[PDB]
Amino acid sequence: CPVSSYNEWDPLEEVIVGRAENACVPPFTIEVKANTYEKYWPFYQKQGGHYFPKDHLKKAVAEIEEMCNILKTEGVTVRRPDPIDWSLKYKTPDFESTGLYSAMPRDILIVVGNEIIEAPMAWRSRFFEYRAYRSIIKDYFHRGAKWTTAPKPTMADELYNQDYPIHSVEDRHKLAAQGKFVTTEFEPCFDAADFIRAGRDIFAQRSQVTNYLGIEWMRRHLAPDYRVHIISFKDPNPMHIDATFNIIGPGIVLSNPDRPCHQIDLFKKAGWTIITPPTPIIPDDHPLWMSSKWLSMNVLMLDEKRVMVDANEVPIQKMFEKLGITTIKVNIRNANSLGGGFHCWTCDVRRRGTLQSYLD
Amino acid sequence: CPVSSYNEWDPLEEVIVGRAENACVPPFTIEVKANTYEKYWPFYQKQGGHYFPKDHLKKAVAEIEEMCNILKTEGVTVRRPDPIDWSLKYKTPDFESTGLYSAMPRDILIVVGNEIIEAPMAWRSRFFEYRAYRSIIKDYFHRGAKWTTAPKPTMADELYNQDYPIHSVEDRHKLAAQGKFVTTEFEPCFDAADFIRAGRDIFAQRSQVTNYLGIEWMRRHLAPDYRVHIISFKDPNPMHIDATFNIIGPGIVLSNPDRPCHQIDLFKKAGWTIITPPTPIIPDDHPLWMSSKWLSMNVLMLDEKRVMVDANEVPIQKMFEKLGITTIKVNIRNANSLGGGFHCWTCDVRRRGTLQSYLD
Repeated sequence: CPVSSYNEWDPLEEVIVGRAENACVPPFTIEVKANTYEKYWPFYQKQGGHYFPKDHLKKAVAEIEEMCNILKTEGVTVRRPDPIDWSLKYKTPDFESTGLYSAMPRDILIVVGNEIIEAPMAWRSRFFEYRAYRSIIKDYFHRGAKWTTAPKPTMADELYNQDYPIHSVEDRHKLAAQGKFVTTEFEPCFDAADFIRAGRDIFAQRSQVTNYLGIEWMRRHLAPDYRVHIISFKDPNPMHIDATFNIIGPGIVLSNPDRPCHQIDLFKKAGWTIITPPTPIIPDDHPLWMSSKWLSMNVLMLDEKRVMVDANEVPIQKMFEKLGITTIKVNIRNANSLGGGFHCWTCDVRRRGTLQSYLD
Repeated sequence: CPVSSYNEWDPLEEVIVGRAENACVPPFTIEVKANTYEKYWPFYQKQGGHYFPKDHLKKAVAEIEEMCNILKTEGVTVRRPDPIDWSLKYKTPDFESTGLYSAMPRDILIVVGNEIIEAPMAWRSRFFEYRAYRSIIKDYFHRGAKWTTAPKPTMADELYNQDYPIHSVEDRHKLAAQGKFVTTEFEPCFDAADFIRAGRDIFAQRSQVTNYLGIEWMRRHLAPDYRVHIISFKDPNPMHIDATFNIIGPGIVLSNPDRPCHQIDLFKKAGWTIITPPTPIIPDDHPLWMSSKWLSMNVLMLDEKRVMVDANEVPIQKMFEKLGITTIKVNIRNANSLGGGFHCWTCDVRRRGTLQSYLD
């Protein structure tokens, strides 16, 4: 029973940590454009199909190796995906593309109980990303874990709004207000990182890569043991929920001040403690090709009282400390450029604990 | 400027490939015993001074001829040592002995920049092994290359620990732990294969045939342009570093799972990718008179994306392929018996590239 995790905070025992090796800039297609900050469009336009800066990747490798050493020191068993060249171009009957990377296990794998679930993904450059984790998953399967792969999409043109106003306009907010994004409801699609666990209740957000059909698939597949709730936030470019609403303990959540939850009162009524972290201090000149500065709150809980947090983000370190939570500081400044913090770079496989309800 | 090579992976242009002709079983002296697996001691005891099985040598000749054809096909210029009868007994004022062979250019020649260096060797049966390569070296010299011969040892009794517990005991590990082997620090000695190149940094291991004095000689001779680092591994019978820690690209290394490096964190901190190859599939009944089954990882890089690998070792072929490295499969099963794989059987003379640092 190697696999067993019901939430984001029980005592961590086993985890999968991604790899920065051979990461490739994804081709600049509509869904990629819908996520890139204008600032990087020229980079994507010129670099697509090529590896991310090798000098930069090398620093990310060292940072993640250190993070793994600390995890082992903290008593956690660490697994790593297989090294793969992400530059290989593949062709399905629906499209052609080069790959991205396997840096973010959280984007593709979610563990609910004793079941490991492979998300379908929504990006053409991430269609074959599961290939890096199969050696690990088959081992868990042989050892008794349940293994599920959500329906892999065709990712044909119909899945995308080829005429999305990506070009800056921000009324994406209105569309967002309507639940209207770059991905249509043509077929189910989702990144696992758009789901966050709190025992019997899982919270999901409809985002640029996770559609209602995808959420309904998760809901139908997990019922009746788990309830999947849809929540929304003031956010014109969502992709993943863990740098917006990160649950760090039973009834305790970190809520991004810039992305307030429309259903916050549901949690206040449940007697939950909503904490708004201080702002990130990461330099504006440091390249964050895939996300926002909010990776600072993308922490990983080793247990209720131990949090792995970024070495450079002192203000948020202080916050945890005043709360009596021990801070394990690790520097992943360069790994951040690939699009993730601690929660994104990992996938908790086994946390010591039981299935409970925290919403009463 | 025929000679010019700074690492193990730049685009290969010229190479020297050894010969299996007239190879002789070396006399069974202490340094030979310290390298032979118990299984072969009777062979060495009865065959010493005689040619290796002629029927076996003939298959090795054919395999290496084919390997040379493929090298030419791959655009590489191939040079071969002069044919010599290795059975001739010679006598220095310090000892008497018959020779071995000139099958392994990597054991005696190392190219650093535009300089070709002849290692001193540490085996009495390899004292005059340089004679097979002089026609080639003089030609390069006439053409402008630098030529260096490290101090040839007397190889008197004082160079050897005549009371080394070779007879199986494995605490050779403790001695090994102390940097204590069959060769003393009486005078400098080394095989060039105990050094592996990565531009401005060269890594060396103190082994059964390479002593600290020998390493210090290389360090002093190459400074200040090159830095020679000493690294060690969990290995009770080292002789050569290329079937233990084979560097295959800038910041990429193949590390033998059975012989972990004590200084691995130095490389993880440099952001290097450490790959552990799958186990060899070579039959236990096939005679490997001079080494271990690990010849499988003793690959030769034609360039960063092309590797010459053994035809029979499918698992490691697959590994390179998932990494996007094209595999050039050649069968050298019988040549393996002489003690080497592709890296050992060759000496890269010219690789298209410049002197760089890869350790930052």
